[PDB]
Amino acid sequence: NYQPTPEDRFTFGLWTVGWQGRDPFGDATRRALDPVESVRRLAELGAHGVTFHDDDLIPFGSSDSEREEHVKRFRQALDDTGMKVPMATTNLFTHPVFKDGGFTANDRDVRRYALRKTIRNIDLAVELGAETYVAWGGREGAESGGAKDVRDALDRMKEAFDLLGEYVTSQGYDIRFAIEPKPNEPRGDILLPTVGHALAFIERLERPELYGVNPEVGHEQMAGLNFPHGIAQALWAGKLFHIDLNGQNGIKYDQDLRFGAGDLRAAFWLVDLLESAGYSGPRHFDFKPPRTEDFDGVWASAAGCMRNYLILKERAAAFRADPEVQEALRASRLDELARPTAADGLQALLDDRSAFEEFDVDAAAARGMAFERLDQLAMDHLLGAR
Amino acid sequence: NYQPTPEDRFTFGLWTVGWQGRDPFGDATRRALDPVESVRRLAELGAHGVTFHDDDLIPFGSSDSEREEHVKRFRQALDDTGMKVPMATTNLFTHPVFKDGGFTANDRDVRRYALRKTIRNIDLAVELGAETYVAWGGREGAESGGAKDVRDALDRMKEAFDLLGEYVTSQGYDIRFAIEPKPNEPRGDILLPTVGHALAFIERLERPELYGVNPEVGHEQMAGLNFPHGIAQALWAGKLFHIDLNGQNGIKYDQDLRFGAGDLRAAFWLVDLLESAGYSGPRHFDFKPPRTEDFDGVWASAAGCMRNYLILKERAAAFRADPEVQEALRASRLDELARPTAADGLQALLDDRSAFEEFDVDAAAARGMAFERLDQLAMDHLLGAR
Amino acid sequence: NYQPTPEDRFTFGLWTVGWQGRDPFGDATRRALDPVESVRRLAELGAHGVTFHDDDLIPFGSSDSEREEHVKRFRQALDDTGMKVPMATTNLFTHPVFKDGGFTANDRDVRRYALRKTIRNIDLAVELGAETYVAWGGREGAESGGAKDVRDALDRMKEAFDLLGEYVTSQGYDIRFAIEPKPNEPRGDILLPTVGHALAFIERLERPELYGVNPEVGHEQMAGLNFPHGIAQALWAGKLFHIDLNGQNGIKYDQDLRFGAGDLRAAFWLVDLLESAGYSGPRHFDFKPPRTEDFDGVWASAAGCMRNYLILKERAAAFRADPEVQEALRASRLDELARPTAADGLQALLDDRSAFEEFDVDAAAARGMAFERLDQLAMDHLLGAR
Amino acid sequence: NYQPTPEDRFTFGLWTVGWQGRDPFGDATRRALDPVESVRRLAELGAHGVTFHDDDLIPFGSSDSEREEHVKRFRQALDDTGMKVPMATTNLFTHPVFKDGGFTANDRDVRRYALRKTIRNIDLAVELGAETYVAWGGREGAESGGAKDVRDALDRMKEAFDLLGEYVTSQGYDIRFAIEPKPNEPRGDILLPTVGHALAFIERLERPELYGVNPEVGHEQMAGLNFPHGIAQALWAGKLFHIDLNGQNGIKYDQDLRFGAGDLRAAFWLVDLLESAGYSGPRHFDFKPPRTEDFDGVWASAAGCMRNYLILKERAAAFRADPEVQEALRASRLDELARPTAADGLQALLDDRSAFEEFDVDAAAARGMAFERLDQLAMDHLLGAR
Repeated sequence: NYQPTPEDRFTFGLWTVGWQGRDPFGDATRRALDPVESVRRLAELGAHGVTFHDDDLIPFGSSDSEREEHVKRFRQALDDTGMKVPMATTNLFTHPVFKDGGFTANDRDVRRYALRKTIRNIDLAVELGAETYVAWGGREGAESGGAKDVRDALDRMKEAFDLLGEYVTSQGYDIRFAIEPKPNEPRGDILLPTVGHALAFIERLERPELYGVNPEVGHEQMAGLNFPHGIAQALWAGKLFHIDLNGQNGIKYDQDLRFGAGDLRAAFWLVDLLESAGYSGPRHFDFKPPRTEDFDGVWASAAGCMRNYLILKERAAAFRADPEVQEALRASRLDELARPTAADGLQALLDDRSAFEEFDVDAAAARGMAFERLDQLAMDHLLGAR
Repeated sequence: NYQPTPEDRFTFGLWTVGWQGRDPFGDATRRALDPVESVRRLAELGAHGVTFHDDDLIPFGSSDSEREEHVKRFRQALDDTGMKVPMATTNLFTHPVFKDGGFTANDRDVRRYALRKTIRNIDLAVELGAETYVAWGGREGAESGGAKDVRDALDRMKEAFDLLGEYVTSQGYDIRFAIEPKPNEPRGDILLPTVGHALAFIERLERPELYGVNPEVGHEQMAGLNFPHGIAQALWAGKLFHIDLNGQNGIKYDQDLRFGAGDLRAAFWLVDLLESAGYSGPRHFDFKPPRTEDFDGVWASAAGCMRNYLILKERAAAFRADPEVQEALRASRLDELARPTAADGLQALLDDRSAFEEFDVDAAAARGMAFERLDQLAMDHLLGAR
Repeated sequence: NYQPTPEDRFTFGLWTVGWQGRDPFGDATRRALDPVESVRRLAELGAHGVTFHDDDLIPFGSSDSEREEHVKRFRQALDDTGMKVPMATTNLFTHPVFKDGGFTANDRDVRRYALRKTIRNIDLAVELGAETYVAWGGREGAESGGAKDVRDALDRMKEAFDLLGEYVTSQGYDIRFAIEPKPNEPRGDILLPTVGHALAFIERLERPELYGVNPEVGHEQMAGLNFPHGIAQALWAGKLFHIDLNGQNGIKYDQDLRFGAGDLRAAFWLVDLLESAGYSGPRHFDFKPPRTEDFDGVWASAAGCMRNYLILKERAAAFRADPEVQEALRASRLDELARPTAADGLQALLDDRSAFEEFDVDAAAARGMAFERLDQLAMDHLLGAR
Repeated sequence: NYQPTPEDRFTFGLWTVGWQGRDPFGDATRRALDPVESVRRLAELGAHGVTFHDDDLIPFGSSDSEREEHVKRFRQALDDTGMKVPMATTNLFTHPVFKDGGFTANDRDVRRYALRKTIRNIDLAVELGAETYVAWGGREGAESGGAKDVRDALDRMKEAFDLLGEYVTSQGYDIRFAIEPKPNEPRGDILLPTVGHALAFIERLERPELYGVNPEVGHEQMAGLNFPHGIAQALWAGKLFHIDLNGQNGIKYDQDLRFGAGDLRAAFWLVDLLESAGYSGPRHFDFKPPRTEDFDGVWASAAGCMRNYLILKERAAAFRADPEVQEALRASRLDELARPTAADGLQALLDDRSAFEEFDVDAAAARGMAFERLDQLAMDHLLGAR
């Protein structure tokens, strides 16, 4: 019954199950978790792998020798379990030095430090086998309009990502970058606030082929946007390098609920899209077990993430396989949407009286779309009520 | 006393001051305006020009004699007043035939009709002098997840815009296209919901140089986004072809308040940005005088749009000219933000011990950013307490 | 399979299935529906009854004779089907005379007219057997801060509802009032914007026992609030006289989706609460079949409303009946929440060292709440995956 | 030059200027402030007084010697400066023991401990001169629908507040309670989420005269609500015991910006309302200097709160005094709104043919409301263009 296996490619950040529960108005409720324990317990739950910020694995300010010992212990646990590390990222948001940003800090010396800290961890990520290096610019932005010249900040952002691309190209690394957009929190407004803005920015990088997006369910929903629609545009662009799964109740603080909570119908359509499109990347959960929970609740919440994905996968597959649903899709002309509008070309369209002078507007306007019957078939499938 | 004149390039849609007050819960409160009267009244208020949807000028279904008569009357008003027509657009949203979209309707015959209706109005727009042709895909989208395959819809949208670019290129027209993003309303979710999504889409068109964005204040605010930040990204990309100005109180239905209402501070930072950057396009008001108003109130509301822009322009200019503000900008290191992070190059950065091995993290972290003093100077200037 | 029956007390407004599809940016897509047809078709679907605004049943401006004929036809259809009319309301929002409100219009003559129009329809509602008279003040409010003195408007609101209470008391009618709060749309902000504000206002009426609330799913979700939580406070207060069911995707324009769409998990917890608490009033659907639909889609959407309520009722009943769920509720101490905190009294609490001086804060802080396991049992039940 | 003085009754929480900058994504950026220093600095800026949570003054877990020493130092600072303490509150949200609430924790022993912690601090508040005791139930609520039975929780909340009212009555204290509503954060949904819900709850307490509200600008705006409208309802009910002033950009995480930031127009209408109505309580700033700031920025931010209130007070006074505004208010019939609708009584209204049979609906509907001219006069005054 909806048991995950490592072939499902479910992954978790060390900082997810390891979140000690410190929140905007509260102290930690759980003791710290050894990454070695997280690797072992996630393996037992059926996960494929784990991910990390540099500072999750190596305490900030560690000597080279302490750093080697921390990585060695972690690698031993990976070797013992067969767990993978498909993605890594840099923490450029917790330390006070990054209070005005890393790559777009107004202070130039901070921008240079942020790049050096990142480059060091790209090397570590490559040693551990990561295929994707995520950048979440949580401190890039402003609370007030005068504090940040956004055109200059975008220049600095581009410069930073261009330098990082030069680094991985010069080193011959087979790792690619994924930009994680977020609209706000912790800054009043964050730069590159949605999947759209990030995709647009990537097209102006010197080596755009090296960069994609890492969209997160909750982040897009914090702007009230349709997450499956945004994922569709990322897939259409060839840029869905990674994805972050969790739950969110619309427009409020970043909740990081387990996947399936929040907007359940959006989670269904998301899984339908990922599976139909053949997305082959990690299904990464960037969530936080609520601080009400003890460690039994931590592992229950992590298990729930994977369970809900697998239930939704089954229901979406049943929906698509149902001949009654296929009939409803045809009745609603979803198949016709895939036909080119004018493969006959511009001149033929202009010459086609059936497209204007002889187009029966009122007859076309009278055609029902049959979308409600289609959506109720989807609801029936989601709820197992067919 | 903040009197607008045609040099200010303020423009209005016929459908703005001409809105009869119908809403989904309410019947019209004002009689219809003759476009000729709107042109004359707007000219008397100091406007530079007007804009139109095809259906605002030419009643839908008009014979070619009626269409000719309507255009001649409108042209005569333009000739009498000296009013310009810098922009036009197609109504692909009011008539029931467009209830599932124009360019991305599931029905192919509707997609072709939408293109032919647009092409006809591009010709008229060019005749009347428009430099920009706006596309607002208000019916492109869905209420339910199964109703629209967004990857197929993006293919159809690209095909449509590619054909339009072929048309203008083949005719030798100088006009360019501006895509108007909106996140929702009237569809549950609209395709290309933000400036970012539209900018990203444009980069995948066959002739991207022919396309930019027409962002609207209220649209981006309906997603909770920072409108000046989005305009900055459009300017950074070279894609701010046109702009729609109005007011909105954050995340709720599309209010179309007069410019300056809604988020007043955001309006200040917007005007500062447009004026600083040297934006030279129309300052177009896409707003609706509330239906509480008679026609005296319609013209007061239109005059208020321009008045508020001019007051804000003065305050932003005073802010930037103030020596105390120039000092505060230096204190907050806005000058450092404009400097390249690493013009010495990647290898020099990697070899620079001051950027990592010898970087004093705690000394850097102790530096205040002085953003609050800067913002209070901005507040003082906005409110005329400076 | 989830077939509704009239004993389920499902009701629909004439204006729901009869919505012709005119929306903020679009003309009607469907012809008008005869109320007699709506009564017959809703009866065939298993509905219990219908509801009406005065102007839905009797065209505004009808003579007494036309009014009698319209009501007679409608009553004949009710008599032929056994359908009931449990609720009625006044349209004080469509006609331009109400553009600044009915009961709180700034113009005093309009306020008096609004009351007379309402009183006439209370008489009709009583003739048709309505137990609840709903008041939705959709035009009560403002777009700008100077337009409406809210303290004076609340005085006028109270005066109006007090007069209506005097009327029903003097006539000896066994009908009660239900105030429908909404936060915005069509006004920029509406007076009494949530269930809370309406409950608070009712307590200051002269005859509070005559007044309750008619909360609507989407209305509370347009403020981002938790609809089941608000319903719980209404039930706690003894004030849930009626309820309006539909769907809404969080904070945007009022979508009026069919019940079950929008926030599906919130719909589950709502049905769980209504059924557990023993709510015995109508389950009224105030929804609009989307304008994409023909009349087959209208009736499908209406059927879907009832179907989704019944599926959710089954899943919530299964959840509560599951001994594993009951065990999880006890593990999370939901039963302990029902114990009085200090039925021993204030003095005993102050004297109880176990409540302060000997309270082991760290032992209590270490107790997990087990809420995630409980919520995953709820998810499993909702999706039929137990 | 808008200098605050103690006559203005501006107050600040120790936790405001004392916020060290920790957020869920970030470590502290400022060292801890001695409350004695905060009292002295706030006095130098012109503040009237300070407020505190128990835990801000007395480190949690302090012995009675340490508690005594801390209170004496604080009192000495109050005596030295003349600063008052008009309000105090209990911290029932930071410590992990409160992770499921204080008064509505599922565990009864926690509910009793929360009450005892509150009662102890009521005694201290009264000793230091507080007239208002605030309760912000930041942990009362849930992330999931099964975790909290809201009807039982409201019973427990009423029981707690009833006991507190018995305590103050039994001791003969003059202090009154003010409930601070908030819709979410740190819980997914908080109980009593808005001013309306809190006002409604108070009416069901045993001694309702002892309880009012402490609304906070940002809290109501986090639900998209109109804060001046909510304050008007609290004033109408006689329940505005205290008020918390800050800034917020609509629906997103709790930003706690300085007052005047966020929604500037709403701040103008708020100050107009408080001053017009003769509100005589503290003007309390519950804000956080952003973590980008050093201590010079902390004091600049605090000074800016008061400066912005005073500028707005001047502009609102100028608006109301302007003869042109008095004319515009008459043109918009704000005077008619203050007149009773039907002081002649129900029977006279029913018998008045001018209110119905002879009411000229279309003549009434033709009247403009002149709200746009009125609002532009308000804008002109706010911006000092008048």
